[PDB]
Amino acid sequence: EVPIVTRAEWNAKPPNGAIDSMVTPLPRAVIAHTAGGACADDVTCSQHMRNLQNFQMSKQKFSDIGYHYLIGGNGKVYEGRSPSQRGAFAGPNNDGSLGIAFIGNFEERAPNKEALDAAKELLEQAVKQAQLVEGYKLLGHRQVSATKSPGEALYALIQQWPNWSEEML
Repeated sequence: EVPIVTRAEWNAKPPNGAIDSMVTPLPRAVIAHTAGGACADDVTCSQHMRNLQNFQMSKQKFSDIGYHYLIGGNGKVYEGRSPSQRGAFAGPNNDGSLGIAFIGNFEERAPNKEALDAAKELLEQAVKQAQLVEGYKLLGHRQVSATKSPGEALYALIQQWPNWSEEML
């Protein structure tokens, strides 16, 4: 199990705009990075969460922060969209996908061990909670969207995780 910093606990805004529904448990999990600054304490990670939500809602015009979960460099998992709400990270490939973004840019260095542990524990938890199917496909963001996300270093790691699938969408 892994604790979740709920939307209220990071002082999220509610969505502004409808979000399409998805049927859980979801067949796929998609690992992204936010590509921005890293965060290393509870104050900055919480602030990065609000800043990302505000940027995506205000500039990208998403209905909400685009991911279901985000993982700070402090090792904490922050709640985004509900798993039964379609994410906004992969356009036509949003369907059936649990989006988990590591906060930071992991092109050249890996996330902190605490963040990686948190992600593995989160996947296990998502399966146990019927958010994610047991026989899930684990994908990097780059396999479903034209992007470098989740960054070379993080992508190399997730390819080694259970259920990583080589499919390119």
